[PDB]
Amino acid sequence: DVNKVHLKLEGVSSPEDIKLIQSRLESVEGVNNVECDTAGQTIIVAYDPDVTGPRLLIQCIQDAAQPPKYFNASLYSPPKQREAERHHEIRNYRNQFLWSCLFSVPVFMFSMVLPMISPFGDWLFYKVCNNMTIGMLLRWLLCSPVQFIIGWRFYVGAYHALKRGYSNMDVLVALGTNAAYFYSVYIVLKALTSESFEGQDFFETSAMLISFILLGKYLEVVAKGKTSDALSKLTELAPETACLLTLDKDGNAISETEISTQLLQRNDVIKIVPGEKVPVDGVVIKGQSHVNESMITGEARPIAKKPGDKVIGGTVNDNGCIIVKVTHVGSETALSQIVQLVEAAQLARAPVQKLADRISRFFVPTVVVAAFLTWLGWFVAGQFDIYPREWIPKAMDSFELALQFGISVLVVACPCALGLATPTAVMVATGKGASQGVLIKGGNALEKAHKVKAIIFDKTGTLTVGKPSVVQTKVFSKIPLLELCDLAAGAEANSEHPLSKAIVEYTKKLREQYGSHSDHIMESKDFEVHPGAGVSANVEGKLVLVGNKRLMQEFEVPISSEVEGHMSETEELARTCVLVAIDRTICGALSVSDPLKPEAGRAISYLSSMGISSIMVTGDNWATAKSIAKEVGIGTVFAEIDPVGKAEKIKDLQMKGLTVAMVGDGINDSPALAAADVGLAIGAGTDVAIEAADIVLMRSSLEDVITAIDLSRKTLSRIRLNYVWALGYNVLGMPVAAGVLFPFTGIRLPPWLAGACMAASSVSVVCSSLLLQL
Ligand SMILES: [Mg+2]
Repeated sequence: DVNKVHLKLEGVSSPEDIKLIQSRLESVEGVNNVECDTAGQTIIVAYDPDVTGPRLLIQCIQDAAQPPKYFNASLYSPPKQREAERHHEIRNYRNQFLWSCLFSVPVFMFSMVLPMISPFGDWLFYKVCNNMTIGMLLRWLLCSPVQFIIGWRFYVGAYHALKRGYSNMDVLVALGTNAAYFYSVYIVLKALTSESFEGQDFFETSAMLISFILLGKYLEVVAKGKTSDALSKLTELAPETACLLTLDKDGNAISETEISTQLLQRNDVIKIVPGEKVPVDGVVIKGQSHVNESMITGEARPIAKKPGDKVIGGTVNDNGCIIVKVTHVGSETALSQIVQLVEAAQLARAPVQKLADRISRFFVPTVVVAAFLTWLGWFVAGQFDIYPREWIPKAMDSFELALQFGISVLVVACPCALGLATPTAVMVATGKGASQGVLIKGGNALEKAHKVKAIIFDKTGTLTVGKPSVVQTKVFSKIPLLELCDLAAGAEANSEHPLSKAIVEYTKKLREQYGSHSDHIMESKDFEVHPGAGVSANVEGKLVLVGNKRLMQEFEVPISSEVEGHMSETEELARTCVLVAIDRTICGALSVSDPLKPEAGRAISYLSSMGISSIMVTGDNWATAKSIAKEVGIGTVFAEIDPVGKAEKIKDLQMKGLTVAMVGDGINDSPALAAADVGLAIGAGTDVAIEAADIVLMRSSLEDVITAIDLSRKTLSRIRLNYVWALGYNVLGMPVAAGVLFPFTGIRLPPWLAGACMAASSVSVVCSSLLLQL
């Protein structure tokens, strides 16, 4: 913005308006450079960042607004265009595969079914000049579009492997169509020239290979996962407008209008009405209010801000309008750092080299050498005349038979199920995971999650807490349990702290635990709110004392044994983990804190059983992090870690190998969630964490992590087996294609049971969805 702006005119289609805008901009001094892109109806304005402001430029643009349109100038790009791009890709691949089927299925049918079928089987035998048949010509004409027109991708892939020294899936593995087609053309031409030549064409294999490879590409695009990602959520987290605050106070006149935050500059002021999301980072001039800092800290404790403190863009205040002088804006904001980390992580994942490409790299030389060896062997055997002469078919020589047995190896040795292996395991894995409640967006997660050795958990909503709540209550004030809850609710009647509200819901839970919520309470008078001490309030004229020993002494309440037993670590000194909550008399207290685990302990134990270690990287107090690490069992723990520090930890672990996986809950985790090998998000968390991860967990459960890892392990199994079965019949029929059978048996090669092993291979590439991981 302040550095360079792409002012795209809206509703402008004539160069005269652009020229008027150019003249108006040149009439204003301060812009370093004006790039005049006449073609495109857009203009680039570059100038020194952190001076003046785009508001003057926008006003100058708006001064030229004339009918029939309104001349708006701001950077227009099509947002969430990757969804439409994914639809375009899906339509393109589906229609191309459908066209390949429309040309291949007739070839296969006319080749294999009609010859055996009832009277319409001699229609594709009616001879032409010499021994050219109607069937051969029709198969040629139908298959020719498939080999060439739809094969442009394959030929350009082969030409892209010109001298680079590699054999991808678009090399002879898929170009065996090129050999089969040319051999079939040779057969047809010779039948046109020869007089008996009882032979058959191989047009089936080319069309079938093209169809299966296009199906593999289509299914790969389908199983690639949900449409990339969406960094737009990070920007949506920032406010779109801000209240300009040149209002009354000394050198500030009246302003209250809402101006775009992107248009705000340094040395500006925003007040943020209570209950508003702060636009940009700043330093407060005056004002006391609590903010829900979660972009950096990640927790939900209301941080109190007094005059002279700072503020982080994205949070919401609740205790009044807090005027703030604007600090660093734009690319220097903390949210900007988070965003930049996100796209740096996104444009750093090199796509995994498909095992199909590796095989084809180490399979084409094998096939070519094998075919050449068969050709040489039969050529030698014919030139030295070992095998009987009558073995050769009519009108053929030894060299022709050698060529036949050589090209047979090339035709049979065609993967034709290699591209169908990974897609038709990833799809089934994703479906079964969605059934189990583990939605896995992207197959890349499927292949990279099996080798995960380290996992990194987060604390403020990932492993421990859904929302703060009370645990481990004991009788206090030497009063009945129901009337304990009576005191609790009576004290809560005037306090509205988030911990106090959690006490309200937990008291309601106790009430319904005693059969049902018994009636209601009396109002608490004298809501003094003693600083430091806590809530002191006359409940029906009786003073409840939710607060520490100072509040005990201000009402002259004694001290007892447990008073020094239940805080610090979590349950060591000050009688309640995060609060005090004694009420009027002393007999005990409660244990308001964050929840511990619904299952997390056994999940971590099972993860350690499989060898995957766990590391905790939180952004909370050291004491709580140590407490949780001791409780659940995580050894390594890091506290007060910003998202940048999380990314650095991921980078260090990755540099030590041991492909990592982060389980995230909120804004704090997103940089590491994108920077890890695979991202895990808790469904109960916020939208940005759901978006930034690769394996979102539908139901909030740590056991979903082990389900995902187990699913990835079982899909890395049943995929090497899929590759084995895809190599399978082809590599086992390579000897049959070569000819080692004709010396022993009488059959040379069944024309139908030569290409009709790819169907068996395709059926053998089938996966069952029975996980049962417990
Ligand atoms: Mg958290």
